[PDB]
Amino acid sequence: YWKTEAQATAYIDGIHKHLRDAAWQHTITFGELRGGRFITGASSDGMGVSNGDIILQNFDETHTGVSKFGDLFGRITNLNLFIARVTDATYLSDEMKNFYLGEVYGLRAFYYFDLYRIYGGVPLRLTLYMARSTPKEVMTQIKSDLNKSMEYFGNMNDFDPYKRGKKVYWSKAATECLMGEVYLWTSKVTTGDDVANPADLTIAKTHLESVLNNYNLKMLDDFSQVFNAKNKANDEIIFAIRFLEGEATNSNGTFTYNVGTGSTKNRYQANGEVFGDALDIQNTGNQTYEYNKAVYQNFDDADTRKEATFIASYNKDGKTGELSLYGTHVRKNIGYVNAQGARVYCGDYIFYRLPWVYLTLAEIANMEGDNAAVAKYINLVRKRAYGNAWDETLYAYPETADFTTNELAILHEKDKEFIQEGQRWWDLRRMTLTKGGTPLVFCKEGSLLGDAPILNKSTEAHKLLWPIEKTMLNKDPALEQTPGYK
Repeated sequence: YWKTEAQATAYIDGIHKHLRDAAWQHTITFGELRGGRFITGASSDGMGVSNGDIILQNFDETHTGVSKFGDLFGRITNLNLFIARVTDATYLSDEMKNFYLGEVYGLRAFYYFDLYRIYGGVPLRLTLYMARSTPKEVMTQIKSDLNKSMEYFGNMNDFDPYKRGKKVYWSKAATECLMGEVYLWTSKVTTGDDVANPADLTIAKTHLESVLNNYNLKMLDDFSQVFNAKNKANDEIIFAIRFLEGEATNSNGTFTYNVGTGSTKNRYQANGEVFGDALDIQNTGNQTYEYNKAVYQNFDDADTRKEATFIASYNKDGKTGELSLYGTHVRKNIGYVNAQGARVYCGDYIFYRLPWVYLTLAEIANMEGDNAAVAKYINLVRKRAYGNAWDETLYAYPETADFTTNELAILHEKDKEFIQEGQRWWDLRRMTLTKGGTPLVFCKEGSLLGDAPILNKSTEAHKLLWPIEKTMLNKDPALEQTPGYK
């Protein structure tokens, strides 16, 4: 139905902006909230927090977290349409056609992999009132799409071949990262009829090592520079969602405080000074998402990620003047203050960056038994974190044959490295207490405090997957409820 290069390229831009619009759901709703480290009730700043049912694992046919399969099928159908229209188009160069098709097959895998991890089986729309396909059928499609993505990208490793925006359009590296994520997952996790297959580890490994070796990627010396809105598309980043002042901004202000009406402003900073507007966010913020303060307290003070990620607010004892930790507030990726003095939340949403590749390879190493490589990759990330304070004697991970110690060390490094970057729920589903053993979501060792499992395996096994709404079930008789829910 199209006649020109301009139209195809416009549609590619549109595909990316719709992907931007799903970034909060991908990273925060799906990746973070069920991770066992958010508070509920009133935040430190005084406001009832959002999504409390997701956070509490309260899931059933009237508490579904998101509606309409996360509203992703509209996006998917635009990908299908692009593929149908462009596959035999004669108005694009072979190079641009193949680059675009690489992107669009990659992104169709991306969306379906979120749907598989959240729901298991879902309708397979590739070309309403369609039945859910089985998890195996969905994963077959995901993997077919990833292979087609690589086939189209071929040898084009360039991140920015048309100079439209480096690292903010999908790329060959991004597909390789996704393959690393997908094949590791299927190596370790059974969902319905899609049975864990250790043969997949080798494929994950090859693609992640390719990412390390073939794209000129490098970890930055300064953790904060990774996220800095004035240092975007830097050498550590593989693929990020672009937020741009005057076009689209994100909701990272909701992890802060409300200067207008909240209580944080009247508490204190670590130095004893009144908190006020310590982040320079004016009245742009609220505190409707907040990490349990143990997340902050888990960092050593010599770990630069601590104050890069968080600012703390304190109560001061009326008698003794002693400060006690009260709330924490996320300043990891809150953009900048513009020339007019307004806070703009245009921090990019990074989906893949290099330390993720390292900790993912660490997890593969743990599966192999390559204890030396587990330690290597953990220490690469730690050494960067501690900066000029790095001291192997205090902070280095010593190698060990104990699978559990290694798996937990990798989780706890991801827990520190990837605050607000959408990993922990996935890590809890995927990582296991022992080789071939119980998912960490069912073990007290996976919880923030170490005291009780996030899910009870004997009563809550069905809550690994998310339910769909009663109203949708009533309107669409093709659909069945996610397994095990009433």
